[PDB]
Amino acid sequence: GMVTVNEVSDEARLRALVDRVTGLMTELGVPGVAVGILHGDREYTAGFGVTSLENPLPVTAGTLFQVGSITKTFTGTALMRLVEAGRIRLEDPVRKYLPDFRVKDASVSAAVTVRHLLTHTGGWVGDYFEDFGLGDDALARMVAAMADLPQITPPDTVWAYNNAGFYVAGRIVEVVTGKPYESALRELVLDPLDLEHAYFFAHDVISYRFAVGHLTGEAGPFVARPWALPRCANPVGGLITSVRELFKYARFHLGSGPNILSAEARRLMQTPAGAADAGRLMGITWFIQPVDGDIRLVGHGGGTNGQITLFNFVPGRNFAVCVLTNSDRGGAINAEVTRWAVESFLGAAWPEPEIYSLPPERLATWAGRYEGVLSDIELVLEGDWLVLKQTPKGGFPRKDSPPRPAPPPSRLGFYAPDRVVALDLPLKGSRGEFLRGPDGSIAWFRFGGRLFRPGQ
Amino acid sequence: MVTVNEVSDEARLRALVDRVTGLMTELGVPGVAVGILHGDREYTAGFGVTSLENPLPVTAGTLFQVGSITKTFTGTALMRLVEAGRIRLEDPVRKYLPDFRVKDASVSAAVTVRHLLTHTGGWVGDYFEDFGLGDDALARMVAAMADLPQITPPDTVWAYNNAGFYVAGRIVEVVTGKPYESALRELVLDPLDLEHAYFFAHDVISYRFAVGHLTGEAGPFVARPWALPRCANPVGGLITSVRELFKYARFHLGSGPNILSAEARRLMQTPAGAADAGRLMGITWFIQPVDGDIRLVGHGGGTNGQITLFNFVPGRNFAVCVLTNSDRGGAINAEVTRWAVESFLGAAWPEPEIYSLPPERLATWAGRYEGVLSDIELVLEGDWLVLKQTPKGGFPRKDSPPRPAPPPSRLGFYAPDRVVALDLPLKGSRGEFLRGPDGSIAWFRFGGRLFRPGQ
Repeated sequence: GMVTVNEVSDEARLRALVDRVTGLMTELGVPGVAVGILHGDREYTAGFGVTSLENPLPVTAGTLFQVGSITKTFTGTALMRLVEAGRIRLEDPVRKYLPDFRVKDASVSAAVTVRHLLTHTGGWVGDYFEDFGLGDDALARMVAAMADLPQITPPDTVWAYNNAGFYVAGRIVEVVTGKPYESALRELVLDPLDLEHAYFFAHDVISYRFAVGHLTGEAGPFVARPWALPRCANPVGGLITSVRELFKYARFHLGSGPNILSAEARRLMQTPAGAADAGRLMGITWFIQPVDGDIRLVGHGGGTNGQITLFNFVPGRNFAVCVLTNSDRGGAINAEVTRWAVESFLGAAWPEPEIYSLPPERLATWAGRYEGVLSDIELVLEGDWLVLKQTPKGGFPRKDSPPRPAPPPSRLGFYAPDRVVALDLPLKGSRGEFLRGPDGSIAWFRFGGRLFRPGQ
Repeated sequence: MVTVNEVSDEARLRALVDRVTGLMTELGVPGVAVGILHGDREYTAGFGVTSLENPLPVTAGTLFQVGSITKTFTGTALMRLVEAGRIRLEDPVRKYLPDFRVKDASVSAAVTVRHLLTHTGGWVGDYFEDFGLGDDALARMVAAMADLPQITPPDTVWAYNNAGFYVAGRIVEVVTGKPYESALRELVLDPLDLEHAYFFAHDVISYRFAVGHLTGEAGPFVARPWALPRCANPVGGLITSVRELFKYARFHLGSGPNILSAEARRLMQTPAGAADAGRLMGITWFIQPVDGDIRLVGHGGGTNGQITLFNFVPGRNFAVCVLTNSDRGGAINAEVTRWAVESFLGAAWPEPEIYSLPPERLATWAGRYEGVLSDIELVLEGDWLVLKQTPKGGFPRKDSPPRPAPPPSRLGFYAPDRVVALDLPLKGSRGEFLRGPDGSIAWFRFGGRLFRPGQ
C-alpha cells in the first residue's frame, strides 16, 4: 500500500521534494507528512499520506498536527512578551514569582532564574511526566511535584535538554498573568498573531482534520495511544497546529510580522546565549545551528507519542521550513526536507562532517551500558563499527504507559573527537557526544540532548 | 446514492437499507448507525459518512454522542448504590448533599433522589454553563443552582429536567468518593464490559467518531463546538457505539450480568406516573405503549447535531438502536424503530387519528408561548395551527449562538388539548395544552418542556 501525494502547491519546483519524501515514507513507514516552505513572498506547501492508519484521510497543509516540543518557543515568546512589558526579567529568580517552588537541591531551588529554564541550564532531571487531571490546577500541581526532582549536574555545568524546566516557565506565565496557560498563551501570542487553528485540547480539534500518532514495531506501524498529552505538559509541548499557521508564526519571528515583541527582543531570542549539544547553540528557547558562513538555522524539534515535527527559519533571509510527520520515525524525513529547502532556496552548502571509524581496540572503550531516565543506550562492538541499541524504559506519555517499540539498531560513526552520528535509518542523523570527566574517563554520553550515565 | 457500508444480514434487512438510503437523501443526514437485537441474533447496519468535512464510513463501532441517553446510565449507577444499601431514592437530596440548595427554600429541603430521576423537581430544567475541564466542574454547577427558580411546585406538572441530573450525578460523586466519569466506570461501564464508552474528546480522538451536523440555510454543516461541558456529563455526555449499546440493552433485558437485581430493573421499567405525550415515566426510563403487552422502554438523545434513540421491549429480548449525526435524524430514529417493532415482533404501531378544528376554535390556542431555550409561536394558517420555534441560544454553552430555527409545522389534534406535528423535521412530536383549574391555558408542553402563554 504505497503512499499518496495529496496536495502540492508548485509541482515543478517541489518535484525533487515530492519524490524525495514519497520515497522515505515508504521506507520508514510514515503514514503522513506535511511540508511547508517559505521564501520571501512565496509559500510552498505539500501533503503526503494519511492522517491515521485506522482512520485514513489525506494529510493537507491545514491538517492539525501535535507539534510537540515546538511549544517551548511559544512559552518563551510569551515570557519575552512579559519581559518587554516590564513585568518579568530573565535574571529574576524563579522564587520571585513562585515562592513555593523547590527541587531536591535547596541551593539550586533558590538560585535558578527564568533564563535557566528557557536555556535548559537548570541541571535537574528533565524527562518527568505525570498527570494531575484536566483542571486549571494541573500545572500548579506539576510544579509542586517537582520537589523530589533530583539533580543530574549542577546548573550551568553540562547542558541538558530540560522538559521539566518548562513546567515552571509555563507556571510563571500562569502567576504573572493570573490566567490559565492556554488562555494566556492565546492572549499574548495566538490571538495577536492570527493563529486561528492553534489548540491545546482534543475538544477543539475533533471537528477538523487532525493527525494521530504512530509507533512502529516489528510488524509495522500502528496508532499510538493515548493520543493526548497530560494537561500539565501543555507549556512543554501540548500545542496542536498546522502548516498554514506555522507560516504565520515564521513571519513574526522573521521581522516581517506584527510587533508583539519589538525586533530588538526578537533578535535577542535568536542570539546565542551559550553552547547546546552536538555543535548547536542555545538561544532563548531557540536552537541555533551554524551552516554556511552567516547562514545559520534557528528552530526547534518536536515529538510526542508518535508525532515528530521540526520548524526552522533563517534570519535576514525570509526563509522557513516546517515538516510535520505522524510516525516515531519521521525525524529522518524532518532532516532531509530541512536540508533540501536550505540547499534549494538559499543555495547554501551544508556542513557534512566526514564519517570515520576507529580501530576496534579503541571502539571497545566506548561500548557498554548507558543509563537514562526515559531509555537505555546500548553500544556493542560489531565488526568495524559501534552499534547503538536503544531500549525505552517506559513512562511516556503517562507514568503507567508501556515501553514504546524500540528502534532498529544503527551503526555509530565518528565525525570529530568523542562525537558520533548514527548511520542507519531510522536513527540516521542523530549526533552524540561523549563528555569525559576530569580524570579522562567517560562521565556522560549525550544523545538527543539527554545525558546517559555510564553503568558498565 | 448514499454508500451502504455494513450489513450483518443483507437479506433480513433488505427492506431496511432501502428505507434509510432514501430518508437520508431527503432530510440530509450524513450518517446513521442501526442496531437490532432480537433473542440471540444481532443485526447491525452501517450507513453514510462520519463527517461532511472529513467523511469516513460509519460502522457499528463508530462512536456517537448518545446525548441525554446518559440519564439512564446515571440512574443505573444510583440504582446500584440503592442495592448496596448506600442510598435510597426516597431520601432527601440534602442527606448526601447537605449544602444543596435551589432558589425555593422549601423545595430544597423536600426534594428526593426519586425527584431527580423522574423529572419531578419543578425547578428550571434547562440550565447550562461551563466551569472548566476539572473534576470540580460538577461541584461548582450544583452550587450554582442556588438561584434556579421554580417553574412549578414538585409533583405538579411534569417537565423535562436536565438540571436535576446535575444533582443526581453529583450524588454519585459524593457517595463513591470518585469523579462522576470514574464512578460510572466502577459501577456499570466496566462491570458490563464496555470499553468504547467515553466522556472526553481526548479518549475518542484516536478512534472512529461522528461529528454533529446542523442544517442551516445553505444546507447541513459541521456543528461547532463538538464538545459538551464536563458538568453536563450526568445529563448527556456519554459517547459510545452500537456494539456497546447491545450489552447495555442485553443487561436491562435480564440477559446480562446482575449488578442490579432483577426486580430493580423491573422497578426501573415500572411507570411511576405519566410523563408527556402519552408516555410514562419510570426510573429515568421513558415508557411508550404501542400494542397490547409490548411496550417501548427507552430514551432519546440530543446533542449539537447528533440525534439518537434507544428502545427495548422487555419479555422479548428485543432492542433497537438508531444513531444519527445530524439535527434532522429524528424522523429516521422513529422510522427505524417503528419498522423494527412490527417486523421482528409483528405488532401494530399506534398511528394516532387526526381530526380537524374550525378556525374560530383554533384561535383560542394561538398566540405567543415563551420558553427558556426557545420560543414557540402558534399561528393560524388555513384550517391548521402552525408551530414556529425560535431558539434563543445558550446551547451547548451559555454564549453559543442561536441555532437555525426548524421549519414550521402544521398542528393536528388527536385528543382534546393534544396536538402532534405533521411536517418534517418536527413530524412526530406531540404537544399538550395543560389547563389550569380556572379553565385557561396554563402551559403548552412541547418537546417535554413547558411554555408560558404570552402576556
